[PDB]
Amino acid sequence: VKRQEEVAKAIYDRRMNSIEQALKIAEQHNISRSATDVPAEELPDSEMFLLG
Amino acid sequence: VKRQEEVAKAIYDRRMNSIEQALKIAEQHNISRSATDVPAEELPDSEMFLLG
Repeated sequence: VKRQEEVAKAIYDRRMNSIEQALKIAEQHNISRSATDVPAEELPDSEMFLLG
Repeated sequence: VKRQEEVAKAIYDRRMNSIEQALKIAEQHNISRSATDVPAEELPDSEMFLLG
C-alpha cells in the first residue's frame, strides 16, 4: 500500500511539470486556438502546445 | 533499471532528428526558394500550412 501511494505521486508530479512548461511556450508564441480536437486526457506528454 | 533509461533515450533522440529535418526542408524550399512564409497568413485553418 505504501509503495502504490508513492508510485501514483511520482506520475502526478511529472504531469504537473509538463503542463507548466507548455503554458510559457504558448504565451510566448501567442497561440490561442485549438489546433487539435483530441482531448487533453489522451495526449502524449510532448504535445500540450497543440492547445490554446 | 539502467537499461530502461537508455531505451527511452534512443526513442527520444530519434524524435529529435525527425523534427529538425522537417524544419530544414521547410526553411529551404518554402521560405528560401519561394515567397511562402509566416506573413502568408491562413495559419489557423490551412491543414498543411497550419503545420508550417
